[PDB]
Amino acid sequence: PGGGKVQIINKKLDLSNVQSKCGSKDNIKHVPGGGSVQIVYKPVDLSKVTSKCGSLGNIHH
Amino acid sequence: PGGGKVQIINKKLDLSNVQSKCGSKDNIKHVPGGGSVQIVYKPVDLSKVTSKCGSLGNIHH
Amino acid sequence: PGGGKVQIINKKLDLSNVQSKCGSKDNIKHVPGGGSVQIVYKPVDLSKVTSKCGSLGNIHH
Repeated sequence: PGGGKVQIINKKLDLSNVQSKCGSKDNIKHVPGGGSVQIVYKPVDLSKVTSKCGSLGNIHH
Repeated sequence: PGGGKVQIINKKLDLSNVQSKCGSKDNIKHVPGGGSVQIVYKPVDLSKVTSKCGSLGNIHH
Repeated sequence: PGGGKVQIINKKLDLSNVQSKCGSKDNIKHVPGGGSVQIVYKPVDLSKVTSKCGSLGNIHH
């Protein structure tokens, strides 16, 4: 079974305001290997995010 | 089984205000590998996100 | 089983404001190896993120 190609030109400029930031929780992702087997068995997200702010954005006074 | 070609030119400029930000929770994603097998068995998302804010956007005084 | 190709030109400029930042929690990711086997069995995320802030963004006087 034939191998494929993945290419990712991820070009990012980030000037954002975030209180709490988490990355992805993807299970199976970017598989160009031919005849390969990926299993994710009973993956669970029970995570808790609590965020409190008075004010968040920019002023530009 | 022939392998495919995946290409992503993700070009992102981010100036946003976000209180709580979480990435994707995709199960199977971008599989160019020919004859490969991807199995996500019983994935569960029970995560809790709580967000509280006084004010969030920009002022531009 | 044929091996594939993965290439990532990650070009990130980051000037953002973040209180709490967590990386990704992806299970299986970027597999160019042909005939390889990846198994993630019962992965669980029980993490607790608590974030409190007075003010978060930029002033730009």
